[PDB]
Amino acid sequence: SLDRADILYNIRQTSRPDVIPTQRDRPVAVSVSLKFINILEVNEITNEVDVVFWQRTTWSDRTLAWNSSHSPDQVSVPISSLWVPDLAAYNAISKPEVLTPQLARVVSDGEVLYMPSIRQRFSCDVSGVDTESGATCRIKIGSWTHHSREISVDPTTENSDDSEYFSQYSRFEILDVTQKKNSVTYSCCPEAYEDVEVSLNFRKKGRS
Amino acid sequence: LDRADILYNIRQTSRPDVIPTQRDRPVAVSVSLKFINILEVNEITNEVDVVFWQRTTWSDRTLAWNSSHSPDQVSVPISSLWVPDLAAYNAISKPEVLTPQLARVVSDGEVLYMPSIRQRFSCDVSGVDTESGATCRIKIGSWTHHSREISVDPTTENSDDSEYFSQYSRFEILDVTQKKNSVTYSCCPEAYEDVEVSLNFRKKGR
Amino acid sequence: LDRADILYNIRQTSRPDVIPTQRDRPVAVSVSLKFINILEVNEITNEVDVVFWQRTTWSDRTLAWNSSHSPDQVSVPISSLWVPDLAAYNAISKPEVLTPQLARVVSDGEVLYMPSIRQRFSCDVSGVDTESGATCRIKIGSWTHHSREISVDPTTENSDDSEYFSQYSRFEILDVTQKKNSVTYSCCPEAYEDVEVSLNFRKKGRSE
Amino acid sequence: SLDRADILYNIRQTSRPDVIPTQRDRPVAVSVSLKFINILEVNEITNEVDVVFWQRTTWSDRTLAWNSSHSPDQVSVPISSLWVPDLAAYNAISKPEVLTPQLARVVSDGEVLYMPSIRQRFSCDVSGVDTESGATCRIKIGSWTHHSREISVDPTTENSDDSEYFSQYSRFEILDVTQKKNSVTYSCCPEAYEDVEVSLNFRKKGRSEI
Amino acid sequence: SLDRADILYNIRQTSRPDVIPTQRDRPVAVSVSLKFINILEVNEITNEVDVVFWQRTTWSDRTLAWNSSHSPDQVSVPISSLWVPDLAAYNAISKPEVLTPQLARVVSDGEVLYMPSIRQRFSCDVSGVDTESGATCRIKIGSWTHHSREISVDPTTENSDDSEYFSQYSRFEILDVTQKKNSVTYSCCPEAYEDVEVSLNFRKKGRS
Ligand SMILES: *[C@@H]1O[C@H](CO)[C@@H](O)[C@H](O)[C@H]1NC(C)=O
Ligand SMILES: *[C@@H]1O[C@H](CO)[C@@H](O)[C@H](O)[C@H]1NC(C)=O
Ligand SMILES: *[C@@H]1O[C@H](CO)[C@@H](O)[C@H](O)[C@H]1NC(C)=O
Ligand SMILES: CN/C(=N\[N+](=O)[O-])NC[C@@H]1CCOC1
Ligand SMILES: CN/C(=N\[N+](=O)[O-])NC[C@@H]1CCOC1
Ligand SMILES: CN/C(=N\[N+](=O)[O-])NC[C@@H]1CCOC1
Ligand SMILES: CN/C(=N\[N+](=O)[O-])NC[C@@H]1CCOC1
Ligand SMILES: CN/C(=N\[N+](=O)[O-])NC[C@@H]1CCOC1
Repeated sequence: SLDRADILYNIRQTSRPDVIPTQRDRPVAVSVSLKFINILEVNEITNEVDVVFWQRTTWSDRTLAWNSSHSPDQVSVPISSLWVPDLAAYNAISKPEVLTPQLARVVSDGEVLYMPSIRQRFSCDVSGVDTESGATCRIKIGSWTHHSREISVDPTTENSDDSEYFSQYSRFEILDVTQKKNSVTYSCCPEAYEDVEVSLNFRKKGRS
Repeated sequence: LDRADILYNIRQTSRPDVIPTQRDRPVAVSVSLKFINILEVNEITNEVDVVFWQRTTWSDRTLAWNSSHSPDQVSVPISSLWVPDLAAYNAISKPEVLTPQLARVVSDGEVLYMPSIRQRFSCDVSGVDTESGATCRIKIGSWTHHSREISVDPTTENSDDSEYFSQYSRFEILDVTQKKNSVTYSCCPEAYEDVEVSLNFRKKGR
Repeated sequence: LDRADILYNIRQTSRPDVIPTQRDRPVAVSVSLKFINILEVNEITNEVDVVFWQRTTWSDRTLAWNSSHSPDQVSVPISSLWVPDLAAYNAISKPEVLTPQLARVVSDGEVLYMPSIRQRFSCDVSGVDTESGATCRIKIGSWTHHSREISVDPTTENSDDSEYFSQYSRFEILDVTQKKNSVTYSCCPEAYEDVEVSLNFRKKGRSE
Repeated sequence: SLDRADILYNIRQTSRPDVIPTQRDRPVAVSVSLKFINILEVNEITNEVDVVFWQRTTWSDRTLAWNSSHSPDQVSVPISSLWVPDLAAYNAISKPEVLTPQLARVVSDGEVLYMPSIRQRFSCDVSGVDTESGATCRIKIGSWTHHSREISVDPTTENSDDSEYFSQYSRFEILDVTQKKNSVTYSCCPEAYEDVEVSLNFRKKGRSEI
Repeated sequence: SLDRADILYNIRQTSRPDVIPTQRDRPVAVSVSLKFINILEVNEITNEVDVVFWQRTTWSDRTLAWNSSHSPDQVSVPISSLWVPDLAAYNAISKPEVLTPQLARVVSDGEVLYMPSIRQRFSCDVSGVDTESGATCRIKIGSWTHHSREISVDPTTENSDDSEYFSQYSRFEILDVTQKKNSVTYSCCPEAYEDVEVSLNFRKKGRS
């Protein structure tokens, strides 16, 4: 009968926080999905928005796996004990303020789930925020230092309901969210960095 | 035993990253907010900036010692202890802990952590300037531990969350009610227990 | 013996996380604020932003060394020492410590810690612009140690008040009075000793 | 049979973050190049600008080298494991806010690439920002403590589009960027500190009108 | 023969960051000199200024010394590896924001040079800032915990241009800077703390 302590100790002994856990020469498949919680500050003049979102991050490290028939199937682990993908929002203009305890969930099969609530300010299109059509703010998120052969990022294919966890008390409302995959290259070099482009279509609530 | 020995033993047997479940039962965390001040309120953005003592209580029996011929209680830095990963679900700033980050550990293994916190929330501020006042609901629960691992309960002390509130604030508290809740997410089957603190307050005067 | 030996010995025998109670008696902490500046005052919100030296004095006999043929006093980083967990009960910001975080330790084990602090409080600012001025009450005591473990006493040596106060502030100090108190909470039986500092101040250069 | 694990372990064992990796007694050649991403806040009165830029930093540390015949030729490494040039913007008036994960890329030969996205406020000439000619804000960046014999700084010859990665959503636009080398000495002492002077010619966007 | 690595290793082994490096029982001679780079914000009413300056700090630690006939005569060292004087600006109302890499320069003889660029806000006389004569803002800087017998502070009097490194783009200009030695004592106690008093004579540009 394994206990939570044994599970953590095993993770510590095999997990290498600064070493990407590539199997063979294949990329690590990171799933990335934003659930928007609040839109706090919007500036149509500067084209800047301040947003709060849960950044659901999923990937696999099979070296962490254990046998969970007669033991817990999942444990909470501080991210300092784990390798974590070096995700960056490419159009952010502030560092991400992580609001929640920095713990990830590891499952007996080796799936890791890290989902911090983040508050961050972005440069994006705020034109039309006070119209019926609303504004569309595009947020690009991907690895900062790992190219397509080392990390691939994919939008999760979950749920669908956009305003599901969104504050009813915000001054804004969400019309639609669409998450699509992209791939930026830099003229310096031949490698491609995969990203997810989250399109946030929102507008001021108005009237009453 | 000397207080040094007690602390050394706590260090050596405490596991800050390991939830101290007895058997297969959840850890019973008691959570109670005592509001001290309301600093900033915005009826338009529905945001409040509040200061509150977050009284947090739970058991870790591995910490226990024999306190017949020794002190029954010590102050311990939380970095030496497992601490529940509580989050305010509708907070829009990180909690600014104002006070020394020490908890109190009793010889039986009861822990009491009560930081003074300043934090900004998204909640209903409509009616803050009326007789009825506004009702701001703050939900607080574990971020990563579900109902089988952590349960949160509003302390059986159902006394005044007032009585500690600044007389010098521009606002007044009408009522505070602390209730248990249990949220689930459509992705998954697990439930996260929370306490929902309903703060009914209003601006002082006309 | 030299300053290096003194520090090494302090490290070996000092226990920063162990309150140095002699017998079962409380540690007698002396607490005294010298106000240096009043920066910002708000009659509407009842908030003040102040800078003050928080003179803190206590005894830790475990620190003691000889000092016939060695220095009688050293500057020691507070991380090497037990330090009382003082908190201002009506503060609304964390104390911003402006000065190097060193205490002074004497060979007998007397400790003097005196950081310059900038901190914001919730207190009575009514009447700040009158002849009588406002009286802002600041309560400071241990956060986790009750009356049997820590006692706090005002050292009121003496009543000079404006002695170190900035001549360049827009406010002036009329009087400071430091008195002892003892708060209890209805949940629980323990009493927490505090010092209540009454700051009587007013805007300079009034009409009457 | 760990591979990237072995690489990192070996870097830890032989890397000295506090030791400048001079080959012989020659200076370390640090290449420094800004790509401007955003201009956030501009004040013609105070002569202050708030800018976001990628600071492409390149140098050689042969102590990091490994043999990559039967292993990966490149890894991402946290900068705390590496010596990193002590670059400062001389006319900055805020600390650099690093926005991106603090990882550098190390190649098996010991070439290092560190490229943080930085947000920082500067004191520079903002006069004329609202004219056709725009303002020219000069940002000076060099080692803080290493003189010309220990660190040399060279502007890369990217020589490309200036507005290439610049936000279309900024209120400002870039007219031209020119990166040139300089070399300042102080009256106290005989040593010279090499820097790069980045001249940002920008202006408020026109009209939107018709 | 010996290399930068050896030099640093030796510094680590023999340096004691928390131990003042007094030779015999004589004070450590700290030289302190401000070069003003910018004046960012001034408030005539509150008597507050926000300034940026290089704080050139010089002292001797002979325990650090090495050979250097067949090796480098100087190295850059992180200050966390060194003892550093606990200097404080006595009339500061913000903590010093250090803008530059926190490295000092150590010479083979044991001379240390630490020169951080600092941005800090002070309480000083801003009266007359908008006149031809300008204001004179006095900044006092000295040890916080080490008295005259342990640390002495002396102005480097390098007879130079004051506005040499000062921003041409500031709204203010410097008329004169004068650095003189002083010595504060407190009524509680007999010990004297040596300081340097930096007198910044400056004024708003233009408007005439
Ligand atoms: C510890 O406590 C138990 C429980 O009452 C008691 O029986 C035992 O004698 C104690 N042991 C000592 C003296 O440490
Ligand atoms: C300390 O100093 C006293 C001074 O007289 C001396 O008697 C003693 O032997 C010294 N050594 C100890 C025990 O600290
Ligand atoms: C430094 O080392 C060299 C070794 O070649 C020696 O000749 C020299 O005298 C040394 N310096 C001193 C003064 O010890
Ligand atoms: C709060 N939301 C949640 N799932 N969801 O929204 O789909 N799971 C809890 C996460 C488990 C690990 O970090 C938090
Ligand atoms: C964003 N630009 C990029 N390359 N470039 O511009 O030439 N690479 C990402 C960097 C690779 C190493 O650190 C981050
Ligand atoms: C100051 N308040 C106090 N009790 N109370 O408020 O009910 N006790 C100290 C707290 C309990 C242990 O951590 C801090
Ligand atoms: C800026 N001034 C400078 N020299 N000077 O002023 O004479 N050197 C850089 C310093 C070298 C040691 O720490 C920083
Ligand atoms: C500045 N004021 C002072 N005494 N006083 O004001 O009564 N002592 C310096 C202290 C020595 C230990 O920490 C600072």
